[PDB]
Amino acid sequence: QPEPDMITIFIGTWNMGNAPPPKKITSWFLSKGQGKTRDDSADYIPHDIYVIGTQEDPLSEKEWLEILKHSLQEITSVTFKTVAIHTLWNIRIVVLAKPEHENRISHICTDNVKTGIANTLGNKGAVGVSFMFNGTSLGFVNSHLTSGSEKKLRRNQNYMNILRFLALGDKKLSPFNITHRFTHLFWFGDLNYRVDLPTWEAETIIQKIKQQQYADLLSHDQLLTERREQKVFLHFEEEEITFAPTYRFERLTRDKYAYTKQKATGMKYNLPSWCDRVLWKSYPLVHVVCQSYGSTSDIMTSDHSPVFATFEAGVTSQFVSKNGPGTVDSQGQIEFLRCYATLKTKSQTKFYLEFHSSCLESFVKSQEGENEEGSEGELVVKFGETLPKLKPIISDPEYLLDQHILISIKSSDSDESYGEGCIALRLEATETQLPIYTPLTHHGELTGHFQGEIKLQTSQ
Ligand SMILES: C[C@H]1CN(S(C)(=O)=O)CC[C@H]1N
Repeated sequence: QPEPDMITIFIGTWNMGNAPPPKKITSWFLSKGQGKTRDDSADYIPHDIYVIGTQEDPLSEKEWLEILKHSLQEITSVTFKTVAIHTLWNIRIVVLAKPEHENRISHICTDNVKTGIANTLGNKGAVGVSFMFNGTSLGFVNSHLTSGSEKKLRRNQNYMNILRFLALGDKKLSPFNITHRFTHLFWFGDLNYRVDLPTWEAETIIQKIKQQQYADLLSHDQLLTERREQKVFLHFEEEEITFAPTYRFERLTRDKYAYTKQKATGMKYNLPSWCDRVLWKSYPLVHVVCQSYGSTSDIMTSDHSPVFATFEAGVTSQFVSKNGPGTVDSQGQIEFLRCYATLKTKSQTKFYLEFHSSCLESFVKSQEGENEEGSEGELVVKFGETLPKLKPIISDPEYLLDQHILISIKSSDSDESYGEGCIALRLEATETQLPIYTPLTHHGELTGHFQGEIKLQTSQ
């Protein structure tokens, strides 16, 4: 039985509105309804992994697990294995996988983050799951962010708290937050970003939705506009939205948006909005293709419609050679030429680099770089030709070209990371000087750049 080089992953997000689901929810898992939907000819083909995010979930874990497994069994005739389930208040994540994957999946981690302080601590936050699938690290975040049209800044703050404090993936990757720890990171939930149009335009918005004319609505979607101004979800992707706003519906129909202010809403309008979203971030030059992104039309127990997204994701095998793992392979090396970091920091301390990768036996610390002034104020940290020669555990190009090097630039004074980025070894050539580049971030915000040249030697 050969190891896969591709798997398909189903991501679902549903705010259930504290109501039990209807007896049939198979349309969700089949990516049927509005938007980018899945071909009928694929209906019996199981996804490799199903990741289900719920918000305002009134069910026990046991109750929801039985509905999800019986749903997938009716679709596929496959009895899925429970990889992980984690609940914070009414925010839940379930990960199910095909039984054939049980011994491909390891290093399962779960965590949660509670967002806000006092007033604002008690029901919003995030749950997450990570694991290895063969040689590929996968992370999944289900977040329920702050509600209300006038709280997009709060949502952006909730995002930064979640990516700073959610403890998933390889704890040895100590300078790196969840936005650098995974081959593929999927972040989804009731993110609660709204279509920011005047309240007096509610009926105009509804008109536009009935005409399936989303263009003038999406131009005011707070997640797209905040992303465009680099306020949130920097270096994440989202598929184009071609489905109607998923909030706020009258229950038991999809014929009516319930937008008017009510005691029950705290006297807030809920203009139709794309609250319910799926985004991802994969390492540079790894295959990831969105194959569906849409909403169901036939699940109406909640004031939200379920959202589905499906992805092709590149995966690698658990590589064994005669040499590594458990030693180096003298035939492999990674060299760096003409390298420099450009940092936004106003501070003047010395900096060194750390290189982290599962292709190394352990992380490597460089010598301090030489600080110079950029022509536009910037701090430029020059490494020239001084960076170490990295010794990968396996030299086979079929392994080494699929790997990545995480970089942290750390202060010599404090040993705190000022920026994190990632470099793909999927080079156009080996034994050849090639440009490399990554942006650097810290707490998910842009803090600088790293650029230079790489020279990769493999056993070929
Ligand atoms: C960075 C993405 C998404 N953005 S966006 C919606 O402005 O943030 C446009 C260009 C794309 N490469």
